[PDB]
Amino acid sequence: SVGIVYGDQYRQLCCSSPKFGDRYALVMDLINAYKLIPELSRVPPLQWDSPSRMYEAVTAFHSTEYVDALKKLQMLHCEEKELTADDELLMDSFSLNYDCPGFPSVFDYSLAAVQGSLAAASALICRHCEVVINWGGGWHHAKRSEASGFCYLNDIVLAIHRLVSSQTRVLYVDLDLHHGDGVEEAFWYSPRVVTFSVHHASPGFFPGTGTWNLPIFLNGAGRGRFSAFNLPLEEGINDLDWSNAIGPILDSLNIVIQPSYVVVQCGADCLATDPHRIFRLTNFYPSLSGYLYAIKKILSWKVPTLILGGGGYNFPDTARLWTRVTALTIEEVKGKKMTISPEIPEHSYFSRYGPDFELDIDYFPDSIQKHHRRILEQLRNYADLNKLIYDYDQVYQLY
Ligand SMILES: COc1ccc(C(=O)NO)cc1NC(=O)c1cccc2c1oc1ccccc12
Ligand SMILES: [K+]
Ligand SMILES: [K+]
Ligand SMILES: [Zn+2]
Repeated sequence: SVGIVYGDQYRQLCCSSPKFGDRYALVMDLINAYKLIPELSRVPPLQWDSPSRMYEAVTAFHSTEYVDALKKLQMLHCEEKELTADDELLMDSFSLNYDCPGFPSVFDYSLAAVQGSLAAASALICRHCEVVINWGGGWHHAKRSEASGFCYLNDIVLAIHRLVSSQTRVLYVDLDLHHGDGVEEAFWYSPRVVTFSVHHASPGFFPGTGTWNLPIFLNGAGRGRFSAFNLPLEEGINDLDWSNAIGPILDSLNIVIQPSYVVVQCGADCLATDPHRIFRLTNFYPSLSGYLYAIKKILSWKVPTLILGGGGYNFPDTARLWTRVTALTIEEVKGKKMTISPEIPEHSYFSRYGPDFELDIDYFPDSIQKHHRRILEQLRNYADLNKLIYDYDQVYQLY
């Protein structure tokens, strides 16, 4: 079955942040308005037996002192008094400032995403679900002891850690507009978790990594050498060119790695209508949405898959995309046609989809060959280092 993470308190917490507001409510209510919820298995967020057990789970990646600081930041923001100078310095030492500010629910908000993605991994591990969706997760920038890019706790790293510890190999695919640096870093030294981010990169663009570093392309270290893959793309790319750019890479990674699990971050900020206005992807499902192309390809592998959210700052259009991803996942996994009306159905958030109230977003639509050569060589290097068996020419012919 296809699972999806939600719940009443989960929804409230996922809607409690200043940056993402009620986006999660729009997403889930649009899925509900399209009558998809009866087709999906509800996966409840993980809850713990004690504070100690919760800390044990979160500090499988994050440092104790960072988790302590994140909890204190929440406590301080539930009081009226300003922070002391010492507490400002403490928060600064963990980058709990600027684009990762405090707010009254910052710890509960960030922990909720972890609860959802851990429960999603568990539902895959016990084979209750073949795919699980968590549109409240995907916070790929958070580091062991540092908040980054409004990511406070890295739910992805923790879910992947649960999957590998369940030989197990995980393929991580990051479709967000931004480089998946936190996940890449967490598994930099591990050959068992292969990470692949496609993203925009350019001078001064956040977070700065996932591209040439004379410049060299770093790709992992130690026994994780060659295990971190990146495809940086110039601005303006459309559905077809993005699809042709990542399609052969995805198929090649699946053939060589033969993953036990796939984890996909599906940040919606590549949409042409995202306020970043960098890429020109759509949610169209006949030009075919690059997102839907990638998800369909990944699901064709019949590997247990975790699908996560991430960025996406046009909330109605993020809901438009992720509703289409959710329907596609049902169709591909269950073989059951999901007919989705081109008009937004009436529901509590209907007014957010004006003026036209349609499901399609409102949009009128060499370098990559060099990257393909580089990535194919890295994959050969990864397979050689890890003594993996594979037909080099069947993979080469994909490109
Ligand atoms: C450092 O920035 C990021 C780092 C990481 C990510 C990300 O998605 N990671 O995967 C995103 C940004 N910046 C923005 O989200 C942003 C970008 C443009 C406009 C807005 C933005 O937020 C807004 C909130 C309210 C109103 C407007 C906006
Ligand atoms: K990405
Ligand atoms: K790795
Ligand atoms: Zn992003």
